[PDB]
Amino acid sequence: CTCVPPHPQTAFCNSDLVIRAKFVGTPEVNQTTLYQRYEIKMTKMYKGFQALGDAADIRFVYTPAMESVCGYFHRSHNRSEEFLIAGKLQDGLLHITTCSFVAPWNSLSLAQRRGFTKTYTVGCEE
Repeated sequence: CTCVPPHPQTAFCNSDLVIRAKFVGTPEVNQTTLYQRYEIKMTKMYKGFQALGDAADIRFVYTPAMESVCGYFHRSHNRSEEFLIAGKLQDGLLHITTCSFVAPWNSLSLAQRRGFTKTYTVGCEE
């Protein structure tokens, strides 16, 4: 599972939901899910509008709870730390993996900060 950061063209466009957020909840691990969930202070959505049923259709992240899977090892207790999330939806719930484009906005380019805010949903092609 542990792959290398995949082209944002691919991550932006291939993914069916991308948004910047803060983590403000703990991961719920069912014994009989195969997946888990994390809660997050969703700041703004970049990709998902068509899924933006109401306004906020992405406030938790659903990854598989497997061993060889790429869930989402989240190491951040800061509820004021923003983030970047590339991920498609599953019957409603968001899905992500450590081999999906997912990292600190704050680590992004100012241009690719705008790009994701305006430019990478139609011109995702990094």
